[PDB]
Amino acid sequence: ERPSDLVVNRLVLFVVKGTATSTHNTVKPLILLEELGVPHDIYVVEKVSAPWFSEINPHKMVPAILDRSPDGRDTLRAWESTSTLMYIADAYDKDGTFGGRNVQERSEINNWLTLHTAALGPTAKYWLYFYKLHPEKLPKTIEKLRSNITVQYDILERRLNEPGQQYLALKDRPTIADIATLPFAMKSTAELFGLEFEKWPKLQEWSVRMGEREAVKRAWQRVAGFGHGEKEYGMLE
Amino acid sequence: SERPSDLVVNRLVLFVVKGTATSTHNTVKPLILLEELGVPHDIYVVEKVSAPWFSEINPHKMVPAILDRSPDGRDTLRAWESTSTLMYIADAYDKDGTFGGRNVQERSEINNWLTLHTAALGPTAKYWLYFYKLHPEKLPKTIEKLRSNITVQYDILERRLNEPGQQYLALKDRPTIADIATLPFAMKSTAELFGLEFEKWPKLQEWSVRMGEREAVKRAWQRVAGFGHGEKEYGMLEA
Ligand SMILES: N[C@@H](CCC(=O)N[C@@H](CS)C(=O)NCC(=O)O)C(=O)O
Ligand SMILES: N[C@@H](CCC(=O)N[C@@H](CS)C(=O)NCC(=O)O)C(=O)O
Repeated sequence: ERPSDLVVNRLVLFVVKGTATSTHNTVKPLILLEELGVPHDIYVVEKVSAPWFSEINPHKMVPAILDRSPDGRDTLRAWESTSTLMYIADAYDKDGTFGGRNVQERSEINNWLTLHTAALGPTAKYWLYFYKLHPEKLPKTIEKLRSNITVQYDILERRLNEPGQQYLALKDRPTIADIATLPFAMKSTAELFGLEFEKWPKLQEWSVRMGEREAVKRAWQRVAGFGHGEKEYGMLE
Repeated sequence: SERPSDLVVNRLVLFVVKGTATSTHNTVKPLILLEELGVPHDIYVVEKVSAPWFSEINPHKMVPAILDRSPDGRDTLRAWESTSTLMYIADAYDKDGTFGGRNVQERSEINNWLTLHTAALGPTAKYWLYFYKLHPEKLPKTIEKLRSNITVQYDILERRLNEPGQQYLALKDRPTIADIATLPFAMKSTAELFGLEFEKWPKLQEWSVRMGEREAVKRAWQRVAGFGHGEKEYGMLEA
């Protein structure tokens, strides 16, 4: 049984209470919702271990999405941050502004999106797990994961040093590849990993360029505040 | 840094390495979809993924990678990361959405189960193999935790395949690029390598056999094992 306040009249983005370490994945779909101006609700999950939530996301994490299918026949779900970006782009990015307009654009977008999904994303998550959450400290494992993060920054830096390559996938504009990468490739996160972000200057310039976008600013503000307003958990007003 | 003499792009070129039990579980993924769709393609066996010319194709310096002609045939494009090679082949060659998804509903579940593999089981399996075989020092506590995380991913797949009529991971009716991406890390041989009893996940085992019975999957496994063991060891294989 779902909570009484969980209804799907539009896209519902599932998040947790905003903290330094709880927002770096949930901010990704929120950035794209803000960029495209998609109507949406915010549901603050008290416990991702709740049986009702595992029916939405079997991996028992945020972000997750419930939405009405375009024909209204089904309730659709998206879970895994990369999948939430793919879903929003499919349903709402009509012109492929962030999803890609043609096979050539999508070939590069999917390369840099998947690189984050498979390499930096999971490496960063395992680094955080062993550094903070694992009952035993395994410094040899932590150091190897930190080393792997620097290799991923090296790859992103190489790409952004190519002539006229202002963004990761396309030269001209940011895509879901850029949105997926940003939260794990910015000064604050680099400092958490114990890295000097200035040692990747084109990657830092790129992170500031993305950070100056109004949709990205709004997304970061809102994800920090969720659960700290008038309502702590459930459907926000 | 100059491309080898025998590297030309007159059609889709799939970059692989010499076939072994632990060198084919990512390269087999695009090869399965190519065989399912009957896409014309060449095979290029890379001797050293560390070679500068190869890093210009895949900056992550791994297989699989693809070079192909653009739709209009005037330009060359690239796909790298196994999940990206599946998304590209589906975009360029699966116009009926048989494996890529025909509508927003289908693609929502395809992308959920494809991304779950790309983010969770795939990278966890890769880290497991790295610490087990490749890392200069054995870290058994790390290896054990990664092995435990694999069993959690198996539990999720088992739950999905226990749902009424859910014959495949994403769609009830047919396999998709989600199923193709998952199969190589969710079959008896790979489970045995991880030191797991695959029988503990009966619906997952039944699914792996159902996928394995497909003629395109049989052709992919037989071919990927042989790359680099034929009359030509490295470079562009003769079709
Ligand atoms: N692979 C997932 C990871 C998401 C993730 O790590 N979410 C955290 C943010 S706090 C979570 O749900 N953790 C809550 C918990 O398990 O306590 C993605 O990229 O979406
Ligand atoms: N995340 C990548 C991983 C691919 C991967 O692990 N590739 C290995 C398989 S052998 C590789 O290229 N190794 C080169 C070598 O050492 O021969 C994907 O899913 O495509």
